[PDB]
Amino acid sequence: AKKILVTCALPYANGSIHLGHMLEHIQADVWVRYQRMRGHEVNFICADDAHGTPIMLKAQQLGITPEQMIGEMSQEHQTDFAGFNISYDNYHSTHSEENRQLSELIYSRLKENGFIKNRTISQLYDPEKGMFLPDRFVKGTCPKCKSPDQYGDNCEVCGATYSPTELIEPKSVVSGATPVMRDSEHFFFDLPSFSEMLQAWTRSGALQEQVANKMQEWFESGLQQWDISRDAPYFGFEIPNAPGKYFYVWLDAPIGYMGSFKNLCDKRGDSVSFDEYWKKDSTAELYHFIGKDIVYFHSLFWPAMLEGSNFRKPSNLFVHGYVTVNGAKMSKSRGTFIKASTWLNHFDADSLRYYYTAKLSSRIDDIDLNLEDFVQRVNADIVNKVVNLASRNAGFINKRFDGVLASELADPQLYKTFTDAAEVIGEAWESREFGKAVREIMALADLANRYVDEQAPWVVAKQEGRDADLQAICSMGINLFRVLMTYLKPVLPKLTERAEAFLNTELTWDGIQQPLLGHKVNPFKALYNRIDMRQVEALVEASKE
Amino acid sequence: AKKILVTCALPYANGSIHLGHMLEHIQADVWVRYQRMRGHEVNFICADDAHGTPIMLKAQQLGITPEQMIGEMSQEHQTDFAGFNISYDNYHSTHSEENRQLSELIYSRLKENGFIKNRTISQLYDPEKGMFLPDRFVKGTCPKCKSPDQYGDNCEVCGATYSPTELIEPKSVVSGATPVMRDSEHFFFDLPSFSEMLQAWTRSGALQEQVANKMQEWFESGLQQWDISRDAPYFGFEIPNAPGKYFYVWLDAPIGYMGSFKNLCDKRGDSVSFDEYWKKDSTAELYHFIGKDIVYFHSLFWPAMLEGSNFRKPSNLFVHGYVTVNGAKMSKSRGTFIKASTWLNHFDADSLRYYYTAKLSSRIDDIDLNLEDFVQRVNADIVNKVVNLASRNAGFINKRFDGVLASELADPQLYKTFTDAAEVIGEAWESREFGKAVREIMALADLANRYVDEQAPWVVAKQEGRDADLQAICSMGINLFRVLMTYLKPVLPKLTERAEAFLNTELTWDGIQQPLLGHKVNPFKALYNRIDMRQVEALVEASKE
Ligand code: MET
Ligand code: MET
Ligand SMILES: [Zn+2]
Ligand SMILES: [Zn+2]
Repeated sequence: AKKILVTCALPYANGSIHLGHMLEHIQADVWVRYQRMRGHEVNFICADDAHGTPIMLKAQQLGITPEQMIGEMSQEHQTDFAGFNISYDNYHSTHSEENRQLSELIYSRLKENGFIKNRTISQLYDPEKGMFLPDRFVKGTCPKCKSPDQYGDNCEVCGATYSPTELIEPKSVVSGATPVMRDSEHFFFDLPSFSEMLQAWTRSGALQEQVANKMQEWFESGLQQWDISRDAPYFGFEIPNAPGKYFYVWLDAPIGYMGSFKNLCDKRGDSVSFDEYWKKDSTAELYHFIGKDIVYFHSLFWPAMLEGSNFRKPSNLFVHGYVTVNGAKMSKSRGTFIKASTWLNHFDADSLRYYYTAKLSSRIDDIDLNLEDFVQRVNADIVNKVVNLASRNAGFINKRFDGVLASELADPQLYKTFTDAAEVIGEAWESREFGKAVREIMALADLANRYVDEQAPWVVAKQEGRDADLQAICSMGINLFRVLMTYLKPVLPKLTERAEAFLNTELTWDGIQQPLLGHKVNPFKALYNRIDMRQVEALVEASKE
Repeated sequence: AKKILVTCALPYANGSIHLGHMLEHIQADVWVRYQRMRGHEVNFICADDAHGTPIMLKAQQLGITPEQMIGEMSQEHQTDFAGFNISYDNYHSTHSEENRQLSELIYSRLKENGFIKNRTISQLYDPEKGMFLPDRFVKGTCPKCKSPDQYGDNCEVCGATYSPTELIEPKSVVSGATPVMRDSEHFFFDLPSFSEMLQAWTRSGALQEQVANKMQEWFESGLQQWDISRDAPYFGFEIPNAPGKYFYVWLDAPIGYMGSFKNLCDKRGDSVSFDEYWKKDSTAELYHFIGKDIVYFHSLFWPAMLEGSNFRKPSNLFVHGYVTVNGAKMSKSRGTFIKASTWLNHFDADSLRYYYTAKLSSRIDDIDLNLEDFVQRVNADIVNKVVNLASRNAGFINKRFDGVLASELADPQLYKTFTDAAEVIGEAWESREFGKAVREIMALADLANRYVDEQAPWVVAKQEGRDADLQAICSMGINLFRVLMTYLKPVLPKLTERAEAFLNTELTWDGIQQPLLGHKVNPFKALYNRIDMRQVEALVEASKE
């Protein structure tokens, strides 16, 4: 029924995808896949965030154009996300003509509407390289404890914090020259002019309660004008009419969501859907899945930019917490800082997808990848509860009954119990209460396994003229599997494909109301194998390096 | 992909085909034709129901063998159905060796399995003719109001109902002798032994909800043993080992479905498909299209007979309501009791096929042939919405562009809108929501006609060096027609043939994904003409007689 546009945050082009990213893209993909199952028109959009000083400097160090470097990271990123079956409809780039034209448009509209201010500021500058320095590119000795080689606004030996202008004997991280303070004109977005609009939006009840609470802290501290320009030398979009000035990365980044959607419409030759989704009167829904470190940009600057440039604002923001491994922030030294590519050398995508999904909820809370629990959970739930219903029953059907399932359900009441749960489960996928959905699905799997145990096919199989009873029991367990794999289809796309090939049918949400009767099933290899702690040790060792 | 066996009810051999029959055979044929379009192996089976007392007596009155009479009605019936392009794979007879052998088989299996009981009953008998009389062949004076010449169990002057044994001064309709009560041994099928099986089948959710509800009324009233024998003199199959006893027509009639399929396999030299479709372990589907007056036989007696004789049961029953003309039951006196042969003297088959299809749905509801609406609908939808797309555009292509269609689509987006609707439309044909399918198809036809109107070919045609624009517009309307005629191909077989000859291509469901480009089309007579109320008055007058 509805038209929905969903995004994940745009990953920086200067680093590889890691499990932190993966939590977000998996969360979003499960939700998107469920929405497609319910018949909605869904557009899942992402892109690399490819601008900024860090990127410019990285390319220079490497001796290649920033364009070449971002082109390489974009392919690396898309290869990893494809390996996790993240079902984007379009994956584009913030460094694109669509994003350029939209950034220029929104800025001009903001400026014509009075929201752009000019003010001179003073910042540390490298006279040798000939560039202003962001804080992280200034180093020197801490003014408090006199420890040398400290970077930016804080000291990693005494913990003091200070403006980098307080550093003793400051040095440019780029060239080693001594930086000096230099004036520069900057352009500022007048966020404060949207305060009332944003406060109303905050109290709507749409946003998560935790996000709303955070926003009240930000209004209390006081909204400020936002510096949205950077001087040359920069890798980004040049500001119209302002030679040597560029849009700050964060101004163009969220416009990249629009740019990626415009690109998809344009490649499809679709001249109507861009305005249908982004004009102020849209009836389409717009959702952004993001992490808690970037909520300020998506909940205050972004909606204000859209309002101020006559576009619709987000229908909701869906925020998730950080990932932890073994309970702690990811650690390079313990080998728990794991890239997405490295993960796929050791385990399949489905396992991590399942694990994260079993833990996620509609709140913001850190999600822990406990590696010991990961093995125990995947083996218990996937191999032993869900896939077991197929693996314990298929052999008999294929060997004794020519792959044909019985003509009637052995236990129609039990089947109805399973199809009756569809409403609560789909409501849980829809409300992002993933943990709740998995708990309902696994309680059904426990009932189906109890059913099989109470019928004892391993006993019926060796007894007298009980061929009919065997076929009935085994068909019954295979239909329960059909239903469970339907509920899990958003979570486990490749196991789902294997189950559809076995069952000789695509799984649709409504399809569970018609059990498979007098139906041929195919033989199969092994639908899902067990994993073990040896594999996890290998993963951790590979990541240590 | 699948193997599907479809039937319509077997028409009695003692009456000509009328519009009531035609509603059913058209419904079924549209569904069958759609299933063939999707690549399934389909077997559409029917036959005449040729046994029973009414038939025996009719033949006697006529002075010809019952075999001669049924042979004549069979040809009349097949001629009418062929005139409506009802695409049977086989049209056989209940009076056939295949049906005899199968009836004898099923009865013996039922009897060996304990389902056949013997009981003596008493019935009115004609001592002069020497035959038991069914209720309709007894006449006399109503015991309540004393009105003479009343037939059977009810009085057409005071409305009373009674057993014909209550009639005053009873007379045989056959000879005029006074009937007397006489005993006779009869054979009974033990329906009640299948009650639990039938209740489970009822609650499966397969059957239409309205049918399920009706079945609960029947279980509530209580299933009874079914008298399946008739004494001699009879026109039917004699019961093995029971001289002078015959199977009741209704016992052998549905076995006729099997007999017709066996006949088709045997004529094809196919020794495997009979068992592949009728054995208990079949993976083929079996569907019976029937009317609501015969649901008791198809939903209770039939599946019980098949179970009891070790054959598979129906996959589903598809039930339709009655036909009405001008809102009322068909009336001989108003000339609304219309034979199929008479219809074809006045109108083509396609028109009635379209009209019924636009009204049908997946429920049981009477279908009204409103004659005024019939004219208005066929002219509006067939002539003016669908055929118009071809008739308004072909002339230009043939006269100015040598019958050649443009090398590209003028409006690729609009075309994609049409090919994107294929899923919902095919789902509507498949679910028997015919009315919904036609509504989607006509909404597309409205869009295609709007397209042509917005391009105004009648204006472009008279202007400057706009030959290219004209060819583009006209080719575009002809491709939209291609797509619409594809969706309607199950409904309008002869218009479809005319459209394929014009387009120089067979229409296939997948074929719409490749528009006709740089392609030669042929000239045409007139694809479909308008009809008018004068024709309907003629039809009504002819039927009055
Ligand atoms: C428009 S979302 C940009 C997100 C940013 N690249 C980061 O990874 O935090
Ligand atoms: C096996 S269906 C028989 C139908 C019956 N001849 C009637 O027309 O009602
Ligand atoms: Zn310090
Ligand atoms: Zn009376």
